Amino acid sequence: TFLAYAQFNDTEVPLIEYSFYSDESLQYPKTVRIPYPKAGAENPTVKFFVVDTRTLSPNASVTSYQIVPPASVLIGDHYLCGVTWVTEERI
Amino acid sequence: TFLAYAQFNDTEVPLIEYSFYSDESLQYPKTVRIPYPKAGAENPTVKFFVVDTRTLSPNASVTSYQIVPPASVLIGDHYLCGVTWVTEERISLQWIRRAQNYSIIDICDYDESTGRWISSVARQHIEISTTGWVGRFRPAEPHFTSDGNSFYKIISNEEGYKHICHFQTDKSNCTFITKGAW
Ligand SMILES: *[C@@H]1O[C@H](CO)[C@@H](O[C@@H]2O[C@H](CO)[C@@H](O)[C@H](O)[C@H]2NC(C)=O)[C@H](O)[C@H]1NC(C)=O
Ligand SMILES: *[C@@H]1O[C@H](CO)[C@@H](O)[C@H](O)[C@H]1NC(C)=O
Ligand SMILES: *[C@@H]1O[C@H](CO)[C@@H](O)[C@H](O)[C@H]1NC(C)=O
Ligand SMILES: *[C@@H]1O[C@H](CO)[C@@H](O)[C@H](O)[C@H]1NC(C)=O
Ligand SMILES: *[C@@H]1O[C@H](CO)[C@@H](O)[C@H](O)[C@H]1NC(C)=O
Repeated sequence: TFLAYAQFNDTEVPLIEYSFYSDESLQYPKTVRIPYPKAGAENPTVKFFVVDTRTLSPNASVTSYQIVPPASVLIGDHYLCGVTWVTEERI
Repeated sequence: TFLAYAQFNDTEVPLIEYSFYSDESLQYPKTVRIPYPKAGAENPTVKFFVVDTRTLSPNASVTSYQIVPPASVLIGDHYLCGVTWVTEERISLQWIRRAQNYSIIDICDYDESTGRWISSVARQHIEISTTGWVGRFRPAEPHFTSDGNSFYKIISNEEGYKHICHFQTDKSNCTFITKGAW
C-alpha cells in the first residue's frame, strides 16, 4: 500500500576530488567529485517519507507524510539507520 | 471535507497600463499594470483542484486531485464558469469554450479507493446556442436535489424562452417544468 523512502541532501557536504584516467585514448584526465563528509564535516541531512500509493494518478498530487525522529534525536545531527515494516499500518 | 479552488495563470496575458497620480504629495505618477486580455488577445488559463483537507498536517503534503474539462472543451480555449457542490462526493463543474456558444456540465464522483474525482459521458450535459450565446451573460447554474441524482436549470426552450428544465443527473434528456412567452 505504502512506499517508504528516505531523501538525502548533500548540499552542504564538501567534495572529495580525485583523478580518473580511464582508457589510454582519454586525452585529459577526468575529475571525479563525490559529496563525501570527512570527520567533523557537514554531514548530509535526511528526511523520511511514507507514500500512500493508492491515490497515485497522473492528475493527482502525491500523498506522503514525513516522519520526523523523536525530539531527543531531532535536537541535532542525526542518522536514519533502520526501517522495518511491522504491519500495513505500523512502521 | 474537501476544498476546491481554481488556479489562474496570466503569464501570457498582455498588460494594460495607465497612470495613477495618487495623492498630491506623490512626486512621480505610478504606473498601474494589470494582465487584461482584450478581444482576440491571449487569455489566462485555468486549473481546478479538489483538496482533501482531511490529510492536511504540518509534515504532510497536500493531497489534491485535478479535474480537467471534458474533451469537447479541452480541444481549445475555455473558461471554467461554474462550480456547484452536489454532495461530499459529488461536484458539478460547468465549462464553456472561449466561443461561448457551447458549454458543458461535468458531474464528478469521488472514488474512495483512489481519492480521485471521476467523470463520465453519462453525467455530462451539453447546452448550446445556434443563434447566439449560452445564458443571459453566463450559462445558468444547475440546481441539484438533495441526493444529487437530478437537478433543475434554466435553458432556452424550443420557442427561445428561458425556462426551468429538469435533468436526470445521468441522462441527457430534460423536461421543461415551465413554459410561456415570459
Ligand atoms: C537541501 O538543504 C539545503 C540547505 O543545506 C536547502 O537549502 C535551503 O533552502 C531554503 C528554502 O528553499 C532556503 O531558505 C535556504 O536559504 C537554503 N539554505 C542554503 C544555505 O542553501 C535545500 O532546500 C534542501 N533541498 C531539499 C529539496 O530539501
Ligand atoms: C487527467 O486525466 C484525464 C481523464 O479525465 C485526462 O483526459 C487528462 O489528459 C489527464 N491530464 C493529464 C495528462 O495529467
Ligand atoms: C503558467 O503558464 C506558463 C506558460 O504560459 C507555464 O510555463 C507555467 O509553468 C505556468 N505556471 C503554473 C504554475 O502552472
Ligand atoms: C513536524 O516536523 C518538525 C520538524 O521537521 C517538528 O518540529 C514537528 O514536531 C513535527 N510535527 C509533527 C506534525 O509531527
Ligand atoms: C459557435 O461559434 C463558432 C464561431 O463563431 C461557429 O463556428 C459555431 O458553429 C458556433 N456554434 C453554433 C452552435 O452555432
